Amino acid sequence: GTSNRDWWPNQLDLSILHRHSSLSDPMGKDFNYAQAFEKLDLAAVKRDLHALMTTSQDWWPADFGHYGGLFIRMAWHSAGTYRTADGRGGAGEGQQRFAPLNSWPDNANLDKARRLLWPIKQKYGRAISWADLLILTGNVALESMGFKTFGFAGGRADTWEPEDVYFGSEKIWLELSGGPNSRYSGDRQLENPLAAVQMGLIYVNPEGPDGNPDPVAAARDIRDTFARMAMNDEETVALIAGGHTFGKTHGAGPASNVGAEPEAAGIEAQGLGWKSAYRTGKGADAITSGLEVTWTTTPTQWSHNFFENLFGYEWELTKSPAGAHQWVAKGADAVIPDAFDPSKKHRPTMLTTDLSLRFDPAYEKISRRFHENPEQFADAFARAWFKLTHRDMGPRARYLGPEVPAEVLLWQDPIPAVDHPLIDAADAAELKAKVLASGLTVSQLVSTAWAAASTFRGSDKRGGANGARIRLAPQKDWEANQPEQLAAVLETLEAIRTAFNGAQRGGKQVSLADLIVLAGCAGVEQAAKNAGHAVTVPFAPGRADASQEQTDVESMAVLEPVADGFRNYLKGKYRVPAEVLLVDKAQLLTLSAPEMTVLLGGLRVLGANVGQSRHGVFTAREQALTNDFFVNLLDMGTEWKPTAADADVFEGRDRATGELKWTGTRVDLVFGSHSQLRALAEVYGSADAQEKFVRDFVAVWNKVMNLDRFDLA
Amino acid sequence: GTSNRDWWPNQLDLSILHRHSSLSDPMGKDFNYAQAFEKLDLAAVKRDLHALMTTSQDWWPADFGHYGGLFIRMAWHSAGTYRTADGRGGAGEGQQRFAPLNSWPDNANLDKARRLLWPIKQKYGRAISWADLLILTGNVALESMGFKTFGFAGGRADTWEPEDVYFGSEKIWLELSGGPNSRYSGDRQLENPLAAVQMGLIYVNPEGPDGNPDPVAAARDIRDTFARMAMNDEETVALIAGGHTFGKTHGAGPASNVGAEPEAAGIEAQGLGWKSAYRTGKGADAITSGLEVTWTTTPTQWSHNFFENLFGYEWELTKSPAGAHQWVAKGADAVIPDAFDPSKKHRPTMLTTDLSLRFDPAYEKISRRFHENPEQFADAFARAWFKLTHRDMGPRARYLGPEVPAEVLLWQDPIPAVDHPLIDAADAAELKAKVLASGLTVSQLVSTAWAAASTFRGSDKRGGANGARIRLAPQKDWEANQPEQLAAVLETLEAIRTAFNGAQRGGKQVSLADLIVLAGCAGVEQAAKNAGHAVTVPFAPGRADASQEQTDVESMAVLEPVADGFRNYLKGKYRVPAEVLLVDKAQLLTLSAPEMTVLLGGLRVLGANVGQSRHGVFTAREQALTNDFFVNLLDMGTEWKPTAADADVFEGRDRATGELKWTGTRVDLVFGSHSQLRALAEVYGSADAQEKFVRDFVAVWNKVMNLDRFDLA
Ligand code: HEM
Ligand code: HEM
Ligand code: NA
Ligand code: NA
Repeated sequence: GTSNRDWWPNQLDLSILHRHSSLSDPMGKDFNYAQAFEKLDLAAVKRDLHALMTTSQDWWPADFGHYGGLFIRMAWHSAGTYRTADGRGGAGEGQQRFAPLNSWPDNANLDKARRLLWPIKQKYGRAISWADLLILTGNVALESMGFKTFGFAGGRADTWEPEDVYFGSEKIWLELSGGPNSRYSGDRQLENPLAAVQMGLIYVNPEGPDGNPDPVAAARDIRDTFARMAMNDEETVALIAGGHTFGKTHGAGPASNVGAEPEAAGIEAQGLGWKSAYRTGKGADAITSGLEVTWTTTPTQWSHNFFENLFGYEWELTKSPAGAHQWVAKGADAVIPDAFDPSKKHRPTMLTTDLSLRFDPAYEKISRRFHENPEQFADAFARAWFKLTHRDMGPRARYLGPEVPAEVLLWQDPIPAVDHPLIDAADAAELKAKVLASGLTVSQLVSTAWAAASTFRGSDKRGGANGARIRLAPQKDWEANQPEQLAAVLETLEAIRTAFNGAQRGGKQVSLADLIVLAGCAGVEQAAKNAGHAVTVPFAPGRADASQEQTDVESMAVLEPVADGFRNYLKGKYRVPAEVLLVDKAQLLTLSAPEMTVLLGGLRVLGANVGQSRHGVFTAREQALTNDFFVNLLDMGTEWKPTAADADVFEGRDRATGELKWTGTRVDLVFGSHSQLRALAEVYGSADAQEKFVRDFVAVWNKVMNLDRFDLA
Repeated sequence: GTSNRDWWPNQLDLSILHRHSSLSDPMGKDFNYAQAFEKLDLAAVKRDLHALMTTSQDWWPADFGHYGGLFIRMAWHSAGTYRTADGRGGAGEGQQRFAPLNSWPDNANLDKARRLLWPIKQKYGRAISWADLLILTGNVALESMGFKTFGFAGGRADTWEPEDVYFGSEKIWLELSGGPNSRYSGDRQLENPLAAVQMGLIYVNPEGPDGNPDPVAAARDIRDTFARMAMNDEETVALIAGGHTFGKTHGAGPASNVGAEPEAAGIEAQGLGWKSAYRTGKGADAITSGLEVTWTTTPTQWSHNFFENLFGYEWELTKSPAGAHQWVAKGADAVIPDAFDPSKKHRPTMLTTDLSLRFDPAYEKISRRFHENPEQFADAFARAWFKLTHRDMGPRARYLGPEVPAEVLLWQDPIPAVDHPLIDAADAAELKAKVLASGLTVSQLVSTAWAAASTFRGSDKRGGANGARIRLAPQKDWEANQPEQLAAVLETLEAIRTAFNGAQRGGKQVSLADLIVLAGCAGVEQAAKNAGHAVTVPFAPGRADASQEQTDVESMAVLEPVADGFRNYLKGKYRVPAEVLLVDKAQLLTLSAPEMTVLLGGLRVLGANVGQSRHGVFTAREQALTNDFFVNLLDMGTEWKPTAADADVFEGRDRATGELKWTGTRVDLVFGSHSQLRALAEVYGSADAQEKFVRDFVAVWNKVMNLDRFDLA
């Protein structure tokens, strides 16, 4: 059946904005996962998980009689899809159970792991999500095998369809670099937002870069991809050596024995895949990666044997029984147990990427320190495992249950507790009057609150106006934020704040974070007034102001908007057309297509464009809240053509006279071109739509101002 | 960006069940189109339309100073996508304005027609939908040019994204038959559910079959395609000759001058397409089809000049200026006016498909009668134009406004008015108890109500339990409906109904249509009781019973379920896998994926399967409403394999012992295979889900019972 995608493969896809509708969700519209989890008997779940560890099923027998290693890998792959560039991937939505991740080569036989968990899932039902369960199982595997974890939070609600994520353009699984859709260019530069070296891998190739078994060059890939997953050298060493303290890899015969991945398997396979024709196809005969490595002398117990082995032997390149490059210890005795036959032992072995931890000079120093100070290794791995598994959960206010660590960690972008009375409605009215009397314009107030709030992204729940980080490095310096204008606004707001706070008794005080948002609201109110309309913009206080020391500057860089169509801003020239970037941004903001439409048309007329560009400002009453953008965009009296100087800027001329009326970008004009966007624009550009426009604009404005407000949610 | 569709192109697509979410809809949740339309000043809209007809715009100048022909073609194409096989297409959702239809070759330059209507759309806003306005505009065109229409109903609510429709498997626009994705097989047999001869055409090729200019062979294609749009020979002749009384075709130069269709055009084209490099690119120079024919001496006035010309001349094969086959009148004078140059006239011309109306012997008889009796032609055309434009609107209860024709037409599947008091809640309780006391079983009651209600399809809003047509030909004899069992159930219900109605005073009576549904409700309540759960199933009375004489048996054929996975039924063997047919059925029933899942699992355990097949009946307490289907399907203790006899039937055996536990079809096992459906099955197969399962099953049951209840809308 030929589809619109087939006929017009490069047309914009809006369906990403209408994912996760109430239609596809089996739960009632009022289901609240947090409330269900809070009633879960977490202790009981953990007891059942402990029991499961050594309850081997014949259809996928447990290595060494303990599923712990398999489950640690499962949990680490759940979390390991995360990219700091967009916040997408990670463990937080349980996406390992849907396409494409359920069938990525690097997730081979994790289908078995998840199936082993169905009886527990079934038993506890909606009170524990798959997403939480995959991580909790990892934790319990560690604890069962003697490693004390740093903690655990619940609260990852399940999702019910695949996430729309760009994982790369290759059309061949595991394609090596330099192909027609290469994710690499130049001196091994990985394209943003990707954080893996090949299509269908979690981070790097365990044989080495493009299969070349060089630990030194593999280290480079490890460092780059782990950095793109928010991990530094210490965390990376701790995680790799920590993980590979447990379990084994599987490569007992040739890979050609392994059949279809789960999404390709027959219906009789009932959601499992990679059925293997090699011997028994499982257990002692398992084939997963094609490597056959067991790292330690006690693969089911926490030990310090990983670094003892790494440093205590010299290593020789060899091949697994499937033909994959791996390393064996020169001159070693057979000291490593077999997973199934107590009569068999094996020499120590390592992956190319394990050797990276010794042969990369920077890793070597950390690895040696961990070898010499095993308590440092244990603590670092515990902290890194918690970060790995929680990095996409967002503010600590979302963390649920009795095992949440009290310690506040920098990567959580912490916000101080509020310890004082909040401003009330009378106060908010007084502050808005003061803001409007200061001389700050509608454009300034709306621009600043937009800049503050629109850093949020729902993918990892980072960003937003809480914290007033717009006043700190690096947000205060971002070009999209108009640093000089922003400075002048914040100076004026801080003076208002100081005078208000100085007049209070009790401990009542307003945060700058709140005032920035309230001042935005006043701008929108004033804009509606300018247009002859009474309007009320909702405002909820309770934001607090974070410090610079609570704000990791390098982590914050990934939130910089290098494209924000809502301010008609593009920092540079990208391969991806700007209207595609607009929809991407709308998706991060959690906006539907109607919300995106209404919001952008209003921001244009309120003066939110970077640099006060006239592009898309289709009104003769700037700073008045009207539906002018839509009415003028859709006027057939105007003809549009790209400029000679710049094909991405368009001029709108009177069709009869040739007179220039407007200019616009791709982001502006897509609303008059895309057949679904234009249908939305028509609703807002109709003669009966002014009040609808205002009300819908206020609603979406408020939505954006509240995106990070999990203290209320 | 590589997508799941790329990796696994043959996997089932559920996204067709989650269209039309509240996310994509710009109107509020409470918007009611009928409420808006009923307050429209329809007379004012018509006056504006009338003025438009002769108000030429320079960007698309009106032929003969009158846009009437253009708008008639627009409205005919809006309606002309309709297929009776599945009810998809038609004018009822205004899909002409979205992909792919907005960019089909046969819809070339209707983008201009719709753009001409934006000022009126804009003026009246939400009170008239695009869907309604396209049809109204065609009516006003006809009226303005002296043709009396049969009437008009409003009430087609706008939609906001493209409909999922299979329009064929060709990968090239207009591909001639016999290609690798040919829609023809055998002796020119067009594949169901298609109703056009080439990809991107409305019905047939105006040059002749695959371009061969033979009117006799063209007539075969006309008859076949029009029949597949629910039009018989008289209607077809009336419509083609009626339409081609007006306006002209456009083929003033070569088609290579014409550029990208709208979905492929540049952003600056602002939603229009087919920009032409030929001379002025419009008006006298227009190119649309490539044909250049003007049918009558007064293209802007109703006349009987089409048949005067068709029969008064002999015709010679010639070529348009674009090189298309068309026909000119031998020996004729220049009597046809030019569209722009009042000093030029032209000889009469015809399409190959126009000549079909004279050279096909059956058409010729009707054409001659219309020629000799043009009042008969006008009436037939009026009636057919109404049918064409309303055929997908559903029951007459949906028809809005002051111009609805009072005459009830057989094709409307009419339901008699109710002229008596309805049964109340107590009455319904009495009747449910009487039904259960009769000895009718849960299986009989559920199966019967399912059979009655589940003929509905939301594509054209035909079918459903209203009418009690299950008791009439042909429904009573459909194999899916188990004719002998059905007869015994209906006999028993009719005796209940007789006794109840005989005992009433005051005119109160219950219809059989209502009692069939109420009886099914009693079955579902009893099944819940059998499971240890007391529930009340909602029931709304007010259905009426239609007669055989009010039922077109030939038209009702297309509603026969030849695949109904909800009864594990497949009438024959199809190319399309049965699970794809299940999702198609769910889409026609308007079900989400969760709704489909719940409904199927409950039906299985209630005994709804045709023939009492055990396939999918994964319970040892049949006729109790439990979640056994899901618990048992998802039990990893059971292993599934296709049978030797039939690859589409699977045995489920104990994994340890080999003992046979169950059998199932593809429809059953897809819920344990597809990763999204399995995630749904898990929710309902969880230990906490009994109450949820019952409640959601009752809800979706009631939804299905009420699908055709537009009297309650
Ligand atoms: C450079 C980074 C990494 C690479 C290249 C890598 C590679 C692999 C490979 C190829 C396997 C074998 C899969 C199989 O055949 O069954 C594996 C196993 C495993 N990995 Fe890693 N890994 C990495 C990082 C990590 C991290 C960060 C963790 C956890 C903190 C982890 C924990 C494990 C565990 C526990 C197993 C054993 C699975 C079992 O016993 O079934 N790995 N890894
Ligand atoms: C066998 C069925 C039919 C064939 C093959 C056919 C073919 C065509 C073609 C090729 C055009 C020219 C498009 C262009 O170049 O502008 C056209 C125009 C038109 N058709 Fe038909 N048609 C059919 C049936 C009908 C029906 C059922 C109606 C309405 C009842 C209709 C009304 C019109 C009108 C009014 C025009 C003139 C458009 C104008 O003035 O711009 N057609 N037809
Ligand atoms: Na994420
Ligand atoms: Na339809």
